[PDB]
Amino acid sequence: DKEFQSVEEEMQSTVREHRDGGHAGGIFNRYNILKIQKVCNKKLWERYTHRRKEVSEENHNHANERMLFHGSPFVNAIIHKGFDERHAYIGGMFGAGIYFAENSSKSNQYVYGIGGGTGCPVHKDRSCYICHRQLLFCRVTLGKSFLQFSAMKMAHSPPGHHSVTGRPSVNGLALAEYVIYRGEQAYPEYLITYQIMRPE
Ligand SMILES: O=C(c1cc(Cc2n[nH]c(=O)c3ccccc23)ccc1F)N1CCN(C(=O)C2CC2)CC1
Ligand SMILES: [Zn+2]
Repeated sequence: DKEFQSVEEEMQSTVREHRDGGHAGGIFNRYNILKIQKVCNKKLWERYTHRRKEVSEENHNHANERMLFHGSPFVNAIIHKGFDERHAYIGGMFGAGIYFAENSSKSNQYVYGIGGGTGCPVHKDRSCYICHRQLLFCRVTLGKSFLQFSAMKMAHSPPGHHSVTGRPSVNGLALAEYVIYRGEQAYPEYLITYQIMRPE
């Protein structure tokens, strides 16, 4: 499957060297991709496309849809129930929203919790090369995205906007991040099962 090869390439090619020296997500340059599953949840897809059409109509017939990563210990609840802003990241740089990265390694830092939590459930290792990790590769409707550089605790998107784009800056973000404030503005399209690999 070329669809799956495209997802593996997005995963591999978006890895970056993290400022924390791998404290949160581990030390690696690449992954061992074990499985890529397409999520087909008709109810979630209908909620997503219904919202995507509304946002498109409010944004000059353009949804501004992107494929983005999301790492979380709650990936299995997300696949069944969808992203839920009632469980949004309050402590987040851009307030109470649902957060995504365009770099797979940034999302990998959240797979076991904030700052990688205590790592894998079995070895309590944030850099575990044994335990199988899971990330989501999502369809996200950004619509009219508010470009922001510094911390801005929002409860909802700014007036006239459908999302917030956190752009990198000198005394700010190392890498981009994308925030939606409505769970129906993202669809968890692919569930990726993988391992981070020990460097060569
Ligand atoms: O957006 C968050 C969230 C994000 C984060 C940070 C984060 N988590 N994952 C990322 O991939 C990421 C990428 C760039 C910047 C930050 C992140 C932390 C706690 C959170 F609750 N959600 C929590 C998990 N979600 C749910 O619907 C849970 C299942 C009930 C979706 C929304
Ligand atoms: Zn482990």
